[PDB]
Formats: sequence, structure tokens, C-alpha cells
Amino acid sequence: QWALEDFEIGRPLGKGKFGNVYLAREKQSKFILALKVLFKAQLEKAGVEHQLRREVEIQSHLRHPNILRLYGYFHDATRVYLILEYAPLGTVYRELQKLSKFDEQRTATYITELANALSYCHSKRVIHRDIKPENLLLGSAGELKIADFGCGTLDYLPPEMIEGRMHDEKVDLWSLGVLCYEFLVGKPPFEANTYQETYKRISRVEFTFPDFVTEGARDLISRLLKHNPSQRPMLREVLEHPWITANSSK
Ligand SMILES: *Cc1cc(-c2c[nH]c3ncnc(N4CCOCC4)c23)ccc1O
Repeated sequence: QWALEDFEIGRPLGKGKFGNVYLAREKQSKFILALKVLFKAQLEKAGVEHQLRREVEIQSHLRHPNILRLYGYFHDATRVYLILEYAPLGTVYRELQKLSKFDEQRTATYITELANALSYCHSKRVIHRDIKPENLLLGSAGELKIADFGCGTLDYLPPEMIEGRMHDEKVDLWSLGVLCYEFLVGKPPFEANTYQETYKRISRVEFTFPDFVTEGARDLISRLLKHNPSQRPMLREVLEHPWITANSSK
């Protein structure tokens, strides 16, 4: 239903590990999009065949402004290619790098658009992890936009998932707190230079605020960063927490 002969590829958008991401244009409409290459070399040794071809079917029928649209996919002999929305202002990762820290307005706005994008996913009975700043792209209007749903680096994982317990959708409200902290402070709250330390930090939820973090964020962050899932606010509440409303954008 789609082949590489339909696209002229262009500039590399990003690269590394299992394949590459190229900007490209669909010939018969001149549509600008993004192609993800996989090589399938990692399909073996990860056995992640059907993997995504399953996640592909899931995401491909999701639709929302703060979620990066996936269009289709196709089999090369060697490579596997994904066809995604192209996001003109790149990752939040790069911008966090460029700016070091975010102000409360940009932080609380991103947090809003994220909170909305998740409740929609919950409503389609979709839960997950990631939401690492490398997986948040920016639309032409600066709107946040969630990349994919798929050891690892640990620091966005919640205590219940790393203790090996069971996890529901409340995983995503951990994540929200983690990012809102990273967005305000420049680094994630349980960062370490060791997988083993970070692991400790996360399971004991040990974080401290630098002084410049205001009380309204300390509050929101705190409420999201609790070892006990059932004690994390509901998305509905997050969207309406004063500091959000006070600082968020229209
Ligand atoms: C698989 C994947 C695809 C992208 C992606 C989608 N649209 C983009 N527009 C600009 N840049 C990027 N990336 C890709 C990776 O490095 C540069 C940022 C876009 C994003 C993340 C991802 O996992």
C-alpha cells in the first residue's frame, strides 16, 4: 500500500541505534513527511517482529493535535519504514538543551498539552511509558506532539514498574511529574550517573527542588511524584491545578 519509490528522501532528521529518520516528500501529492528506517537487522535480536506492526495498527487509528500522526508502514527486503507526521520545530530535547531551563509559562503549557494528549490515550485504553523529551516534537505552531509508544535508562520509569509490580494508566502521571520537573530544572529529578543509583532514587522517590522552583510547581510535582499510584491526581485534576491554570496558555 506504500513503497520507497513513492518518496524522495531528504535531510536526516535524526539518527542512531536501530535505523534512521529522514525528511521526505510523497511524490503524487508533494506532501512533506518523515520516514523511519529500521533495517530489520534489529528485528532479529529483539524479536520485535509484529511488535509495532501491532503498535502500528494501534497508533495509526489515533488522532489528536498533541499526538504525532502515523500514516502507514512498509516492508523492505532488508529495512522497515514508518511514515510519520513531520514536526517543523524539532524536539523539546533540543530546545531544553538550547535554553537549559524553561519558564513557568512554557513548562505549564507543555504540561497542559501533554495532559490532554494522555487522557485521550487513556480514553482509547492506551497506557505506556516513554514521554522522554526526545519523544516530544514541536508542530509548526510550537504545539507539543507526542512521538511513539515503542536495559533502558530508567529515569522516566515509575517505582511500580521498576520494582516489578503491576501498573495501570497511573504510570503516565508519574511521567508527567518527572517531565514537569525536568522542564523547570533542566535535569530529571532522579538522574544519576549509575543505573543502580537512579533505581534507588526512583523507588524511594528521593528528589529535591532547587530554590528557584516556585511553590505551585513544587506542589504539582510533589503530588505527581508519590510511590503510591492511587495517590496520584487524576488527569482531570492536573489540568485544573491552579499553577497550571495560572501559568498555562490559551
Ligand atoms: C520515530 C521518531 C520520529 C520522529 C520525527 C517525526 N517527525 C519529526 N520531525 C522532526 N524531527 C524528528 N526527530 C526524529 C529523531 O531525531 C530528530 C527528531 C521527527 C521523532 C522521534 C521518533 O522516535
